[PDB]
Amino acid sequence: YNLICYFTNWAQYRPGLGSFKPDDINPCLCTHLIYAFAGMQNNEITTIEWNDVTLYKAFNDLKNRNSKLKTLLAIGGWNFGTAPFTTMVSTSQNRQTFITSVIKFLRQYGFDGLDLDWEYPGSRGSPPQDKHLFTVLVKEMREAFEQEAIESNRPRLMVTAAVAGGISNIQAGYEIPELSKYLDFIHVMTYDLHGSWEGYTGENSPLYKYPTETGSNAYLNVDYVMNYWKNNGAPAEKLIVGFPEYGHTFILRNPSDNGIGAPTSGDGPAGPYTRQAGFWAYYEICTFLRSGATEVWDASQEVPYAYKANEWLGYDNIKSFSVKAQWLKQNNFGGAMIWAIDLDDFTGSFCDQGKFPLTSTLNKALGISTHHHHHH
Ligand SMILES: CC(=O)N[C@@H]1[C@@H](O)[C@H](O[C@@H]2O[C@H](CO)[C@@H](O)[C@H](O)[C@H]2NC(C)=O)[C@@H](CO)O[C@H]1O
Ligand SMILES: CC(=O)N[C@@H]1[C@@H](O)[C@H](O[C@@H]2O[C@H](CO)[C@@H](O)[C@H](O)[C@H]2NC(C)=O)[C@@H](CO)O[C@H]1O
Ligand SMILES: [Mg+2]
Repeated sequence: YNLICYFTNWAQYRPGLGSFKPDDINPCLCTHLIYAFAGMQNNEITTIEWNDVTLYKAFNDLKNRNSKLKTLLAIGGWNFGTAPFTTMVSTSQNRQTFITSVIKFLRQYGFDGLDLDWEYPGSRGSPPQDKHLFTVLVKEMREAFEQEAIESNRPRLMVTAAVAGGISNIQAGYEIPELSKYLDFIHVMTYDLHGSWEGYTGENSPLYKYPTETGSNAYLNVDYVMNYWKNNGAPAEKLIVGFPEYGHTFILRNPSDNGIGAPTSGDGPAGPYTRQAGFWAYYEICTFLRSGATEVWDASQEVPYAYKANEWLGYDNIKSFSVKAQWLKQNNFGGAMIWAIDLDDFTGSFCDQGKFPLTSTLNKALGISTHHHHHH
């Protein structure tokens, strides 16, 4: 199994003990590290932070303590939008400009591949032709990477993609059978499945549907999304399940109405380190739990929720990570990806569960480390 861990180049700006840079990563936890994000300018890949070149070196230097570790550079992300991708794929010339720039960039800075994070072809303003043009891009990139391996006499760069977990976006965006022939791995974003945007509480990454859910509400679970990809053309061994190391927050309209689906208002509270409404890192979650929040196991969906006064949190913990890791193994998927390692309790000092409690859970369940060949 693979354990793919995203690192974010803006975590460095978080205050106090929230600040996270590549040297804070345990090089042995994951099989692949993905650096989020590069940008694009004039159809060419580019850095975005003033110190990205320094961070790239620190990131790829982690391989000096793990001979099997591979790194990838992710381009795009949610906040990148779609227009630069639409322009870049619109012509063969723009695609070749981009592909050529990617090859030079990855080889110069020490990356083993590119993770395409266009959110999403065919949606959020991207026009319908982009569904097929995304496949064209990925095919041309895979073939260019194959040719560069021949020409440089090196193992070829990998091409992966982070892909939508919402069914409407999947249908509008991806020619799944053709894409799956060319991508090395498909990182399915099986999270952000519920949140304050809906106006009621729900879980961020439930494994299964809630018992009353029907129709399109019943798409909003890991099981359905992963099987949607599998049964529409993607091989299970290329499919990677998304695991969030954060939760979504809500304000209950009435503190006494605190189950799944209870009405909420506004965008949800922000945490002191991540400073974004509706979102708490796992280490921020532990601070909330320890202060007396009521904890509930959502048994049908295999995830926890918690609430205190009018604050409600849908999240993941060691138990839910364990259940979902068992599930992905028993369904023959290729492994797990985590968004993001800088949101785990990396110092071990917020949750009293050891360093990297969530990431370590997956490392153990997926057989990533050890193979010590004796009783443990
Ligand atoms: C691979 C992946 O998860 N890509 C998306 C991420 O971009 C997104 O994280 C958000 O990234 C923004 C840049 O696009 C940052 O500004 C923001 O702080 C960060 N976190 C958020 C929005 O909560 C993740 C989050 O689930 O999901 C994907 O959409
Ligand atoms: C299943 C599905 O498509 N859910 C959508 C959510 O992804 C989306 O939330 C946003 O997700 C982005 C992509 O990961 C994050 O970067 C972004 O922070 C997050 N927005 C908020 C407020 O948390 C929501 C809202 O746009 O829509 C759902 O339909
Ligand atoms: Mg068929």
